[PDB]
Amino acid sequence: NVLYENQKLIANQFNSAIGKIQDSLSSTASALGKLQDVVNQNAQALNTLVKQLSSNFGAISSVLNDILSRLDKVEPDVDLGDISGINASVVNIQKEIDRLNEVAKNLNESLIDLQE
Amino acid sequence: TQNVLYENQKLIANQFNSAIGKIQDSLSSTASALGKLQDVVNQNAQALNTLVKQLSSNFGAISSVLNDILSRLDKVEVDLGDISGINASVVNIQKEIDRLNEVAKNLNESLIDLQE
Amino acid sequence: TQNVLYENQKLIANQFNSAIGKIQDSLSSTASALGKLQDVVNQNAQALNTLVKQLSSNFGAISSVLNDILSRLDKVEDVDLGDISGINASVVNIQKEIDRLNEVAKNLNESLIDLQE
Ligand SMILES: [Zn+2]
Ligand SMILES: [Zn+2]
Ligand SMILES: [Zn+2]
Ligand SMILES: [Zn+2]
Repeated sequence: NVLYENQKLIANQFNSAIGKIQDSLSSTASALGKLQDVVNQNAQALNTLVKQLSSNFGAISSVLNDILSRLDKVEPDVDLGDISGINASVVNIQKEIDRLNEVAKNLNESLIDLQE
Repeated sequence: TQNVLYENQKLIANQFNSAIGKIQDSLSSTASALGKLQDVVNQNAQALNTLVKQLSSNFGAISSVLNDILSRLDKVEVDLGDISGINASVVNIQKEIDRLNEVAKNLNESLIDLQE
Repeated sequence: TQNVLYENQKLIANQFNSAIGKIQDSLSSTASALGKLQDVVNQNAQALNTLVKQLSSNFGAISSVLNDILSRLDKVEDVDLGDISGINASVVNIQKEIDRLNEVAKNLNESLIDLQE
């Protein structure tokens, strides 16, 4: 009687819910991907900056020690801080992003096609 | 003797409405975490970009002073690396954070009021 | 007819328990990914702050050496530079949201539907 109408309702609601969860999972995956990419770029930008900063300080302290050695001849050593141990680590969540997209596609096999 | 089926329907509906509730909470927490990650990633991107610009300014000022000192020293008796190309990109996932918060609210329309 | 109804109820319960299972796995993977992001964002933020401090130290030492060279050259015959110590990288705290996700992942077990025969 009404039991059948209730079963149709549950199934429809449940299939609606899953559809929305699928969309939510795929958006989560997207958001975690864009974070992964930008976090890693920013890590690499920092690590490139560090290497080029070490290079610049190496060149500066060389020139300064020359100038001080020339002032010695005309009239103790300049040692700048080492900033090459500083490193930005990268993040690897590609496994979790894949898993989210997998479950998003897998949830199609969780839908209800009731017996007419 | 259709009592078992109606009590099963009531169980399914309660369990479902419970589950969706928990998911709605999980979706909101996700959206929150992505929002805080977006804010901090973007602040840290800017901090790096502000550093890089004021570092190019400083090295400019140094190389100027060094060239003046080397000319002075010749009369009594350098070019260093550019890092302005180093730039931290920013992230835009406010679209995906929206879509999570939308689906969290929209799941209220997936809930079940059983008929009787 | 009441056979079809019962078999439909079984189907609904098995699909539902299926779906929830997959979602639990998805919530755990989300929590993982936010955890690894939080750790790496925070390590990067500290690396930048440690770089800023050591850089301000190096520029202090350079401008000191340059001012001495300029005073020597004036005796044979302060001009300083930009402050960066102000620059600071914030840290992120989402351990509350990660905890909640794993909480909800476990709590969904109480939403499942049991062997009724
Ligand atoms: Zn969809
Ligand atoms: Zn000497
Ligand atoms: Zn934001
Ligand atoms: Zn030159």
